[PDB]
Amino acid sequence: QIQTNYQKVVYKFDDMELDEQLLRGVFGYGFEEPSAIQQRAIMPIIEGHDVLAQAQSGTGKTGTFSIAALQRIDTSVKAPQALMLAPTRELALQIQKVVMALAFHMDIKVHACIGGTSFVEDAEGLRDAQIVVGTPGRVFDNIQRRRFRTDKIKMFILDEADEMLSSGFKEQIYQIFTLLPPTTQVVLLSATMPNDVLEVTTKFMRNPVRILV
Repeated sequence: QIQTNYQKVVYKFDDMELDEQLLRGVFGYGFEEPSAIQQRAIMPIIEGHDVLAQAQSGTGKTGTFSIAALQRIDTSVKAPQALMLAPTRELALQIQKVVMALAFHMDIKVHACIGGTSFVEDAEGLRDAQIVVGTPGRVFDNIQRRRFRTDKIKMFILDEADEMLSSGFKEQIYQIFTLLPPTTQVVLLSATMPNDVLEVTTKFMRNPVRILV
């Protein structure tokens, strides 16, 4: 069914060497055993590889990168380390809901960079929030406004990449790449793999792990 260039599969969260607090979040949220994409996509992300994974919206996909990002987060460092992008505010808010639930036993702040936030709450949340989830436009407007510190960023997650691009966010996304440290891990999830998505993959990914179909 699935196709990957990564040859290690993990069928139980207990074998992923997750952080104790994180593991409690995973079971506490209702996760029992990893889904098919999770058994294949979680460890490569946790490990630093750029990742291209074809997956439809849902508890499996979102869990994949939310679980993986929380594991890479250094709880002490109170600054953005992971940046998640989603097609819309609602999708962004949903990701926040999930990540915060998986992080219920960890000291981690998740700020949503979307529309409706005054310049105040925006700057206060973006400063010490180790995980920032939002939409291309709001996120870029903040950087172009110099209200988003990216020097501590480690990973860049593009959720539902095909929908983001089909919405005319290529420019924001591309410009966002430039404002991130060269060393940042890149993760892209998309239900479909159209030209535009492949383009971004070859453009910003370094011999990435590929989980197709």
